[PDB]
Amino acid sequence: MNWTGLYTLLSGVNRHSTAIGRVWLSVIFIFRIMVLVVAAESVWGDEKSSFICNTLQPGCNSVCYDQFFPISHVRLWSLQLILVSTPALLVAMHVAHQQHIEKKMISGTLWWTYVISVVFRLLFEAVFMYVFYLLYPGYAMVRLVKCDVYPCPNTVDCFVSRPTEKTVFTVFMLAASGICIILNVAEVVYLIIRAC
Amino acid sequence: MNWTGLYTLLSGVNRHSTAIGRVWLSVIFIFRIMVLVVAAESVWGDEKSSFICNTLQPGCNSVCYDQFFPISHVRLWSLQLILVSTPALLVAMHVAHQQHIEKKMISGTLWWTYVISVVFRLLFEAVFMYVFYLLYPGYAMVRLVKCDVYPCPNTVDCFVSRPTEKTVFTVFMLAASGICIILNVAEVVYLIIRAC
Ligand SMILES: CC(C)CCC[C@@H](C)[C@H]1CC[C@H]2[C@@H]3CC=C4C[C@@H](O)CC[C@]4(C)[C@H]3CC[C@]12C
Ligand SMILES: CC(C)CCC[C@@H](C)[C@H]1CC[C@H]2[C@@H]3CC=C4C[C@@H](O)CC[C@]4(C)[C@H]3CC[C@]12C
Repeated sequence: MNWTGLYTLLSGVNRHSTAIGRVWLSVIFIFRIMVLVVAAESVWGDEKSSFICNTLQPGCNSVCYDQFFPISHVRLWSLQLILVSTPALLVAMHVAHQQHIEKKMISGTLWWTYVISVVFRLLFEAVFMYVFYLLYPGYAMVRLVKCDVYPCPNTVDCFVSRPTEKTVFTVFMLAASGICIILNVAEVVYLIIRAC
Repeated sequence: MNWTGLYTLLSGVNRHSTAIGRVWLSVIFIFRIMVLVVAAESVWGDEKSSFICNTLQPGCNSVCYDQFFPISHVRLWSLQLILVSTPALLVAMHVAHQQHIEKKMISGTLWWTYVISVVFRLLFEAVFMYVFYLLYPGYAMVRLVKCDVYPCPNTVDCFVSRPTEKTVFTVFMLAASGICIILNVAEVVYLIIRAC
């Protein structure tokens, strides 16, 4: 777990990444993973089991939970991290492949593919930010929700588990994601400026 | 409870009633009352409380019982006895009123009103027989019924209490009612024949 080994691993052995991309982006990425790990099973572990509705209708609990939580926040963030990390993984594999072929026997190609990688990383961050806004308007969760989907008769009151703690972690993850967007834009601008 | 007192009470102090109307009709009427008394609270006492359906839907028990038993057999027979007994009560009151006014101070009127009374008694018997057939086709009740009325989901199985015992008493009451119809027709025919 040598510091130089961890730095080499996270940097992806890329010769075009700048200081921000090799230090700040990696740290914020680690921060999001650690927050997600400590908050996934602990806070969102009983999201559905503890979800109850004030009714005697069989199946109203499950249908109301599905109505109000089409996809859990933890899974949404997990997908966001995987999708955001994919272009970095592709660049690392491409660099390793180039090292392999040159050992068996370019700089502009590496520069261009890195820039495209950062652009796609920024694009994925923006898309997931918009999707999160679309599914869950606002940032705070409420204790009581009004559910009227079939088979629930009329409108029933359903209660969410730990809405305040989930709100706190939602703010943390959203703030970290916003910082990643800002750093990605700065990285793109810095690369373009240095290219001239 | 002197026998002559009971006979005078049941006959209605009528001078036109024949032997069948004063003996057989009264006995069958007493028979129906006694059968109804012993079978009302004992057999049909738990008709709704013991009625259960194989479902978790709240309210499906009550709605299914109402669907399959719009009116209980005991109440239907109770109404039949009251309605059948009404023309006899009217004739008895009219006879008493005539006695009252003559004491204060006709035979054809008494004869005609008695004949009309028997005709209406026969008519009420026939109507209730038809209504019983209309609400409960056949004579035997079944242990299991298929109920699909709202709010019950799809079709549910509901179970009736004491369907065999209720079937036995249904046959008894129906047979007694049929005998009353036959005796009433015989009474009308005999009166018409004797009138000539
Ligand atoms: C600058 C930032 C974005 C760098 C992010 C680096 C991420 C994308 C890289 C760094 C090291 C990578 C890991 C290296 C090895 C493995 C083992 C493999 O069997 C599963 C994937 C897994 C666990 C990789 C997941 C992606 C990973 C964590
Ligand atoms: C030949 C057949 C049909 C005769 C039938 C006689 C029936 C209709 C008559 C005979 C005596 C009557 C009862 C005489 C007195 C009373 C008391 C009153 O406060 C309520 C009704 C009640 C209880 C009457 C109900 C009707 C009754 C039972």
